[PDB]
Amino acid sequence: PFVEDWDLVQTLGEGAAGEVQLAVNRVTEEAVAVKIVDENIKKEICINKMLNHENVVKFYGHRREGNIQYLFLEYCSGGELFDRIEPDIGMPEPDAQRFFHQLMAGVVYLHGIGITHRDIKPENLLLDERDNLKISDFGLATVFRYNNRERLLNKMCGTLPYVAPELLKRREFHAEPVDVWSCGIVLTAMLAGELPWDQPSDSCQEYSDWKEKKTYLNPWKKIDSAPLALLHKILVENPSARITIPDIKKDRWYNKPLKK
Ligand SMILES: COc1cc2c(cc1Cn1ccnc1)Cc1c-2n[nH]c1-c1ccc(C#N)cc1
Repeated sequence: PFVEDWDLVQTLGEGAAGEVQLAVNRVTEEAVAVKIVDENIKKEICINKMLNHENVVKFYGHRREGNIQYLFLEYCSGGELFDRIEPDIGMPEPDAQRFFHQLMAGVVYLHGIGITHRDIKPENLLLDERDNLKISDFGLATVFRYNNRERLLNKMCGTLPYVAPELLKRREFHAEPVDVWSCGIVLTAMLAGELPWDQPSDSCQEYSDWKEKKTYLNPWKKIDSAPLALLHKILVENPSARITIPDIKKDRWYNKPLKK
């Protein structure tokens, strides 16, 4: 008895849909995160039911109590990756490499089952009790591969400082290079504690400086040559020339043994 009863003990986050609360089981004391949402929710639930990976936030189930949708998801006691990034500093390079390895494992998993996240950012990257990175929030996610047939995307979504330039310049684009680009912006943020530009467009001076290879400027001047050589391959404007994840796994810094 009472094993199905949950107590809402604290607010974890706030969003456009509603709120995220820490729920504790009355009998077992198990902790879960409950997403309270007042077509978009139906797709999020269907995508979440497909997921089963150690670097993806677990989905336990859903319950509709009237007009309110309750999504039962993994509680990650380490919090957001965002709070591990010290403004204008970043974090120790070995910590950033380990989180980047875990982020790649998660993204490889999603792309392998034909899912694109479309909003990778440190706010959506959570940490469990052992600081294992978990990809979260599949509210903007979509199926880009079905019956081994790829479909090109055209919808404008994500967060401007993390979006790939093809999203702003092209009518249609491949899904996988978009997620790779956002992972490169996350890596920049982890190693420099700042985002390189407001958006990836010619009108943006910081973006033009990068295309002109002015790496003597911030945030690039704070980043060591080995991770910076990887960022030069990820943050490539043409998505067809941008490095793919199998080639990121062969990168020199990606395979560099690091210890604080
Ligand atoms: C342990 O600290 C946290 C833990 C967690 C979050 C924020 C904090 C940070 N925090 C602590 C108190 N208020 C905010 C958000 C979250 C946490 N665990 N799980 C989730 C979460 C899970 C799924 C989704 C979705 N979609 C959104 C959030």
